[PDB]
Amino acid sequence: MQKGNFRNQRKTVKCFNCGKEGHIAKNCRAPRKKGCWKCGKEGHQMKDCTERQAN
Ligand SMILES: [Zn+2]
Ligand SMILES: [Zn+2]
Repeated sequence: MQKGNFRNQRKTVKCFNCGKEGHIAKNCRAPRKKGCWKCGKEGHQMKDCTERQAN
């Protein structure tokens, strides 16, 4: 597998989203905000932003 996950997933590390040691933000089962600050779409992100120049 890719260089990143080795011990299942959970455990160790720390969640920089909630601040709970054991999991990561990417493994945060409790999302929030993460609202496109480009279009304002409080759901999708730039990686999922089909918008380029507003249009
Ligand atoms: Zn979390
Ligand atoms: Zn967007």
